[PDB]
Amino acid sequence: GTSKLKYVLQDARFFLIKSNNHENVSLAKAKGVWSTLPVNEKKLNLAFRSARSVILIFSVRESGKFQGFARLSSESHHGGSPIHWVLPGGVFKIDWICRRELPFTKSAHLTNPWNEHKPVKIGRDGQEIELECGTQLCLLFPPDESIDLYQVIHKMR
Repeated sequence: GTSKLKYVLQDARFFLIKSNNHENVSLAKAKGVWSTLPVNEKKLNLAFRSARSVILIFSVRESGKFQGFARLSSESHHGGSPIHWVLPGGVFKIDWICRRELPFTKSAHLTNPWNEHKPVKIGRDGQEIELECGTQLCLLFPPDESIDLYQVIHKMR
C-alpha cells in the first residue's frame, strides 16, 4: 500500500536530477551517495534544512526514463570517503526509495507548476518540482522489492 510512502513524502521538496552518464547513477544506486555542481549543492543543502524530506528524482539524459528516486539523509559533506565518480562538490548521503525505471510515457499527464506547467520530465539538472506534482510522480514508480522503507521512516523521527 501507499501509506508508508505518502508519509515519507508528506512534507517533502523534490528536485529533478539529470545525469549525462548511466555509470554515475549505477554508482550512486549501489553506494547511496550523490554529488552535484555548486549551484545545485547549495539549493539541496538549504532544502535539507527546510523540509522533512528532500527527494531527488533521477533521469539519465536521452534515456526517455526516470531511473528512480532517493531521499537525502545528510547535507553535503567534504573530506569523507572519496567517491570515484566518472568525470565527463560535497557528497550527499541518500537512501534510495525506488531504483526501478519509470518511462516518460507514464508521466505524460503530470506538469510541474514551478516550471511553467511543462511536463514534469522537462527540466534542467536541479529543477525543483512542486509538492503535489512531485508526490504524484513518485507514486507512479513500481514497487522496489530490493528496498525497505523502514530505515527512512526511522530517520525522519
